[PDB]
Amino acid sequence: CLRRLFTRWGSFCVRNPGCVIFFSLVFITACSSGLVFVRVTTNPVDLWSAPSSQARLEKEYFDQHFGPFFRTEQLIIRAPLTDKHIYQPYPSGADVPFGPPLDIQILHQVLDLQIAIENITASYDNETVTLQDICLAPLSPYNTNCTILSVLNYFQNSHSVLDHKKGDDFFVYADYHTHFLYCVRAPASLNDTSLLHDPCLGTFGGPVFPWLVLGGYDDQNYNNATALVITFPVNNYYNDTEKLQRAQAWEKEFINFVKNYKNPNLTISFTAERSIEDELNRESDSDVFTVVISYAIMFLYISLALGVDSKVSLGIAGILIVLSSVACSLGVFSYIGLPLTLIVIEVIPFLVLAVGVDNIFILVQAYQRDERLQGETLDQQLGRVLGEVAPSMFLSSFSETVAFFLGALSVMPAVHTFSLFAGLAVFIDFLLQITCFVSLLGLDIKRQEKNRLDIFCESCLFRFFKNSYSPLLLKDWMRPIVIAIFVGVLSFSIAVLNKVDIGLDQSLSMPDDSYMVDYFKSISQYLHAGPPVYFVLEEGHDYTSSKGQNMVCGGMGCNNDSLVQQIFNAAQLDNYTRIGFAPSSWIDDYFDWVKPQSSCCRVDNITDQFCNASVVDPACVRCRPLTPEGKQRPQGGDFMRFLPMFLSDNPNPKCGKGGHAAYSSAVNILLGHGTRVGATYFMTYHTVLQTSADFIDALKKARLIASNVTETMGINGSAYRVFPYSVFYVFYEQYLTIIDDTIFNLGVSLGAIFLVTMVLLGCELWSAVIMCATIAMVLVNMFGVMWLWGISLNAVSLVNLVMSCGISVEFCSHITRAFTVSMKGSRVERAEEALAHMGSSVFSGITLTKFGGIVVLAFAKSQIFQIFYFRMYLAMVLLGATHGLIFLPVLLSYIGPS
Ligand SMILES: *[C@@H]1O[C@H](CO)[C@@H](O[C@@H]2O[C@H](CO)[C@@H](O[C@H]3O[C@H](CO)[C@@H](O)[C@H](O)[C@@H]3O)[C@H](O)[C@H]2NC(C)=O)[C@H](O)[C@H]1NC(C)=O
Ligand SMILES: *[C@@H]1O[C@H](CO)[C@@H](O[C@@H]2O[C@H](CO)[C@@H](O[C@H]3O[C@H](CO)[C@@H](O)[C@H](O)[C@@H]3O)[C@H](O)[C@H]2NC(C)=O)[C@H](O)[C@H]1NC(C)=O
Ligand SMILES: *[C@@H]1O[C@H](CO)[C@@H](O[C@@H]2O[C@H](CO)[C@@H](O)[C@H](O)[C@H]2NC(C)=O)[C@H](O)[C@H]1NC(C)=O
Ligand SMILES: *[C@@H]1O[C@H](CO)[C@@H](O)[C@H](O)[C@H]1NC(C)=O
Ligand SMILES: *[C@@H]1O[C@H](CO)[C@@H](O)[C@H](O)[C@H]1NC(C)=O
Ligand SMILES: *[C@@H]1O[C@H](CO)[C@@H](O)[C@H](O)[C@H]1NC(C)=O
Ligand SMILES: *[C@@H]1O[C@H](CO)[C@@H](O)[C@H](O)[C@H]1NC(C)=O
Ligand SMILES: *[C@@H]1O[C@H](CO)[C@@H](O)[C@H](O)[C@H]1NC(C)=O
Ligand SMILES: *[C@@H]1O[C@H](CO)[C@@H](O)[C@H](O)[C@H]1NC(C)=O
Ligand SMILES: *[C@@H]1O[C@H](CO)[C@@H](O)[C@H](O)[C@H]1NC(C)=O
Ligand SMILES: *[C@@H]1O[C@H](CO)[C@@H](O)[C@H](O)[C@H]1NC(C)=O
Repeated sequence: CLRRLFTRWGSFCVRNPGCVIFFSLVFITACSSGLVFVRVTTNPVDLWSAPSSQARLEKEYFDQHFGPFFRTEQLIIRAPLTDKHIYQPYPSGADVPFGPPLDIQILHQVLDLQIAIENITASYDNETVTLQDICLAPLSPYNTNCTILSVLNYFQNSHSVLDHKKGDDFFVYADYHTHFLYCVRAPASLNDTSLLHDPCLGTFGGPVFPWLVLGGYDDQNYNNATALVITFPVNNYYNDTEKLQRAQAWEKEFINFVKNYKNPNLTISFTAERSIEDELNRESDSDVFTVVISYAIMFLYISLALGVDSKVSLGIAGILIVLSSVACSLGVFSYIGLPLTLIVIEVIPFLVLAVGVDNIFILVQAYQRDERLQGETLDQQLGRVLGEVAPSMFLSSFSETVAFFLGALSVMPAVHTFSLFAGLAVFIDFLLQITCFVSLLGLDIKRQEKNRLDIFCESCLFRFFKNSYSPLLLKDWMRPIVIAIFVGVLSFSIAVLNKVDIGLDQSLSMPDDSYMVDYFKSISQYLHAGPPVYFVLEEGHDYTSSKGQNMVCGGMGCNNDSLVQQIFNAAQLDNYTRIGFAPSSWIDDYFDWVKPQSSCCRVDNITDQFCNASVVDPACVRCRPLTPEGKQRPQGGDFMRFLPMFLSDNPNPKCGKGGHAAYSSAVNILLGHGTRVGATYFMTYHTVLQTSADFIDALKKARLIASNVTETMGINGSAYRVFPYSVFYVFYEQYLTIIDDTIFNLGVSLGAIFLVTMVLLGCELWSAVIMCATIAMVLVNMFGVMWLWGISLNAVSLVNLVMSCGISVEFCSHITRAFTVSMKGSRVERAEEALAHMGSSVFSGITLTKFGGIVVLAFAKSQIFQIFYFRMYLAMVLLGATHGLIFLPVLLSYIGPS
């Protein structure tokens, strides 16, 4: 029935093209104003997760816990121009070798670099900002020393303390070797056992553990460390931009300072937590010219290869109609308020250009092959061609729009934002193609009929060769061979289906030969500990009874399966349960603080005030009596009576490290009638983690210790849990269920494609099943290609897969319709008619995107662009072409109905 409205509409547009072009331009500039209005695009690193996800919400809770995770400005450092040197102690019999950067002079130089960074000045708001302004100092205003995890903090970042040398002027009883080999064994002691009782604490960033500062060593022999680590953590507020961009300005200042540091005895490696965003922005800028020149080639082909009489202005007009559809959909979607990811900016114009050029060429070459008959007015020729061809363009474009508009049902944000734009852009494309471009075609027909230079204003060469191609490869000679080869290759891709990869390799996602590739190679080469993991026991636990404490605490007196104990046992088998070390426990150190034996806690005679551990007043008595009931862990109120005193005491040589030092932010204290210990974390670290697989494993198993511990706890219903949080849990959680999301997405596509292209084709089941079955072949073979060229299954590749099928509809759909409706007496005859009539046009929506999908590789060296976008575009152009224009005519010659 569509042929009546299509025909009288073609005659209407041919009649009065002014109304058509004018109105359609009111539409075009109407929607395209939202492009200039909102224009908002999203680039925050939240692009790889949907809100209200598991890891996303857990990130919220940890963002009330200790707030945001700090930004890490790190330096992996080493000395190439020094050798080992051996320490022979006096006089006890043993020997300890010392690695290359363990030489004292190299340590001195590293301290010079460290002090050079310690006062680095950046200017924000025409003001002054140092590292002291942005670093996180735990203690304030007492001891605002910046947290710096370097080995030199064993000597308090001071040369005069590094050059202690107990011993007469011949023998050495204790030098830096000794203090080092004692601190890396008890790095929270304030008194060395021998050397003038030097402290192993630091300019307090904290008790410096040797995994955060030493690398390349072996097996608890820290004395052979081949590369030191200097970690400046800096506060990283998420809900504030003044302080954030302050820290970022200082970070690029740091990056430039390290890029320009002359020291022939050192080989550095560095990273500020703004390095990856800045280096990705830098990365996707070298190949923009190459994309533009690709589009230049494609537009040129569209201008010349249509049909000094040719269709140049026509091709330019169709190009502008496609771009008007793109900017129209972008305009309306920005109007309503929609972020516009870069993936969309890359995938959308290629798609809308392929579909638009396909419909354009179908219509134009549909008129060119057509011969009028006697009294044919332009209404009754171009309305006839429009009624003859428009059902195919409408079938394809409509199935595509309904399969892309339906792709945005999933939760993955990239494919969401993409598929919306895809749907509306293809629909507006078809509308500006059936309304405006028809009245644009009749006018070039008039121009060519009046004989005025078509640049200044039978069946050509290829219809011949298609007519020669069909019978040779459609005879019963070839007819089985095609099913043989395509079913065989299909089975091959089914074989390498389960053996395909997942994730983004860190070093390849960077412009090779940046300052970041060296960092990744040298953290795989040296470092011994990954990003910290915080084990959050949510608010609501007791913490104030022997039962409640035995559920949580570790070591002596507490249960076998408590939180700390389970984290520690999992730290034993660190190469499986990705968790590296024992957990920094707040309650375990609190119990070793209020000890009546260790004089760390003393309260006044009546005033009940905490007594500074260095005080001297005979009125502070025991916080807990040494009565056998007293010399015990504080159950009940006494707990809350002394916990805030612990979370205030700063390090004292007559006591420990104090609670303010490390656990002041690790323990939330809610003053609600009258004191409680809600929402506390236990911190440890995360082994290696040098590939996407490693990250996924760490996520799985850390959450496994989570649910596992929460099981061993007496949970009243499900109130609170014990979840783990690291920096990366939000980004590598898509891969936790990408396959279920792939299967679904593509699946829904092949459903929509199946529904429309079956009801649109006269409720004919077999035409659909054959067509979208061939498209399923396209996608499975596409996964085989993914295996062969080694591309991954992330959000980008999945988006390009959905779009890949949506573009395969443009190959198989037109042929399927052209065969389904025809009155030839044979299956083979209708196959030749369909393939010759439509295949000659479809192979002009192919050659342009191939000749662009060649220059795409030509000048673009970005590994992500060359491996993902180029090889996939190529894969779906060649794969789709060969599956719609080679196999499908054979499968239809076999099972195509009559
Ligand atoms: C990394 O450091 C390890 C520190 O323990 C070290 O083991 C130690 O190796 C030295 C080698 O000089 C042994 O010193 C030995 O020197 C005399 C020289 O004749 C030998 O006869 C003896 O074996 C003597 O022990 C240390 O004794 C040894 N330390 C211990 C506790 O056994 C590793 O060899 C170092 N490895 C690397 C790759 O650097
Ligand atoms: C998990 O893997 C770790 C490395 O991936 C591994 O450390 C490596 O293994 C041991 C240290 O335990 C050292 O191998 C050493 O074995 C004996 C002592 O048991 C000594 O003769 C030598 O020190 C020998 O080299 C490796 O040097 C060490 N590698 C590095 C880079 O430090 C862990 O031990 C593994 N943990 C478990 C629980 O298996
Ligand atoms: C925080 O660090 C500074 C230096 O970074 C410490 O200053 C040192 O003070 C003691 C004197 O009592 C000596 O080690 C040196 O005179 C200083 N060292 C340097 C490098 O200047 C300061 O004491 C630290 N603050 C606390 C509370 O420990
Ligand atoms: C920064 O401070 C250090 C001492 O902490 C000093 O040696 C250096 O000259 C200072 N640099 C600038 C630019 O102020
Ligand atoms: C900052 O302000 C001062 C005077 O207020 C001016 O002299 C200086 O040029 C400003 N800084 C920059 C970078 O323009
Ligand atoms: C601990 O170190 C200090 C140095 O400040 C020293 O005075 C004190 O005697 C040391 N303690 C012991 C028990 O040696
Ligand atoms: C390290 O380099 C400095 C200057 O670059 C030089 O004075 C010193 O001698 C060097 N030390 C070694 C061990 O090469
Ligand atoms: C803790 O001890 C019990 C015996 O009381 C034992 O059965 C259980 O396996 C232990 N837990 C772990 C994690 O080994
Ligand atoms: C502290 O108070 C008690 C009250 O029983 C008193 O006996 C004691 O003398 C007081 N402390 C001093 C140093 O006087
Ligand atoms: C006790 O400690 C605080 C800070 O730790 C310090 O300011 C105070 O002076 C100390 N007590 C005395 C009596 O000095
Ligand atoms: C959790 O794993 C531990 C092994 O460490 C075991 O004691 C406990 O039974 C597990 N929880 C459940 C619900 O199986």
